[PDB]
Amino acid sequence: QWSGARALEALLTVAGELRGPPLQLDTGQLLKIAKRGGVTAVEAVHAWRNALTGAPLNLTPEQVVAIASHDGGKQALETVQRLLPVLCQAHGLTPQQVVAIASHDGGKQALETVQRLLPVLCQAHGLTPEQVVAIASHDGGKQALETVQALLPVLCQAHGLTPEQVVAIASNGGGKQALETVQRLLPVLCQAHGLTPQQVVAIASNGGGKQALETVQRLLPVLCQAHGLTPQQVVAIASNGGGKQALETVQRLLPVLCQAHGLTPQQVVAIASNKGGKQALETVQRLLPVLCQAHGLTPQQVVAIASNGGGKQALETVQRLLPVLCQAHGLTPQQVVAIASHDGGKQALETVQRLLPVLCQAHGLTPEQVVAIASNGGGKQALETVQRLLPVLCQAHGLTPEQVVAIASHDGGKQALETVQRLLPVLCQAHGLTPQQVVAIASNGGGRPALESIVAQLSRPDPALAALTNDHLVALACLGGRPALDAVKKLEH
DNA sequence: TGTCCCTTTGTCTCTCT
DNA sequence: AGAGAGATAAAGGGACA
Repeated sequence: QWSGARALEALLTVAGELRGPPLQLDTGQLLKIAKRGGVTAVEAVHAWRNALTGAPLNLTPEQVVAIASHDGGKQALETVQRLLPVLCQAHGLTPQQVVAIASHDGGKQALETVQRLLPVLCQAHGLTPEQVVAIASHDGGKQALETVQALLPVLCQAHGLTPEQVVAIASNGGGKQALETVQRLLPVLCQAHGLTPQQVVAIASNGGGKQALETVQRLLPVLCQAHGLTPQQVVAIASNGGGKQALETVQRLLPVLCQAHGLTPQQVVAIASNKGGKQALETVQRLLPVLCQAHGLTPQQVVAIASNGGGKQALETVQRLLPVLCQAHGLTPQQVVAIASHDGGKQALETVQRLLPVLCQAHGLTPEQVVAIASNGGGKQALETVQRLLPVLCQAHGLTPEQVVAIASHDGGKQALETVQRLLPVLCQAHGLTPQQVVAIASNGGGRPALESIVAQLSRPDPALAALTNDHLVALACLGGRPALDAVKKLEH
């Protein structure tokens, strides 16, 4: 008999139980824990279900699931019930910060290292607890924290990095490797190739930071001679998430894409310059002719779709959905391209296919409005949030559908919609902003934190901003969101 | 296997002008 | 507004006890 059977059965017995109180998990959550934390994590969740749920710790099931669903999840759960009160009461962290540190493979190691090293990192090395938490909150967090403790001086003094730069490099999975590689390659990349430390930090500050730095060292000469690529272009390919894989793929596919399809090197660099850039390039090589036949999509339109994170996913999804969306839903090919040409284009496209009928029919939006909401990063999230929140926003808060669509139609649309739902009443009733002013603040990228900054100034006024009327603060918030408010405070004093 | 650490890819959100 | 940057996450491999 297949040896995995007894454990699978154990897994399923314990799982079915967790569907009960006090966690009541769903198949999705159960699968998630089983898939990364394994049977051991599922059993640990059950055994610890009562101790995590309410007082003392009072963790939500989502938080329990977030902690359990990683390699060593059982170890992280044990450690969180032990160290959460310590970290909150002895170092002044929030439960949310503790849970963030915990929710990665080896979370136990991260938690224990934060407990051990936070004081020396803050006192002796000058970091804030926020910076320590960010460093800790990735797989290998323990290694990154220990490497920051060891290398912070040499990186700032011998190599000229700011502590902020060191923190940014550390704050990725594989942070220890990136830090060590920067220490070794910074003078090589700067002195031999004329890169600024800023460009080096930009290359290093991503997962696979080590790999991207070594690949830039190895490939920069070859790429900047034989392929007429500029150093700026190579840095961009390396620093945008594509890392080592994107660089090696550009070396392979630049001449193929240029010669065979007439793409420009600028176009190839743009396709390369994202997470999964390698995947995007190879998919363009494969799919451009299939999409561009019959005067179908133009090359330019294909390049636009490809030129985002997950470009490969967007491309393949366009190929799948272009005909059904255009025919069955009446969208233009142009509109499909629009929807597809953002990070997560696949998700947005699939969500439009699914929700365009319902938003139009059940909520009285136009297809144009659905497309407008869909055509931003996180479009899927904004579409599903419009579906959920249109009746409460309109019926209870008095907003028009047009205003809801406008809030929804930016990156972070979901966040802006939820925040308006949350804060409209205190902003309007308690502080006399008009709904129109609230909608104006929220109808930009960064809508949510702009609203929260405003609410904060009205609820605990900082004298630094007290010379501005609500109307002026509203104008400021619309102009430049939370950062503009923060910037103005700095100006005051 | 369980746990830890690293790398790649994909998705979402905010900033910066 | 559209590029750049960072946050959050899934999932696979190396390593080792």
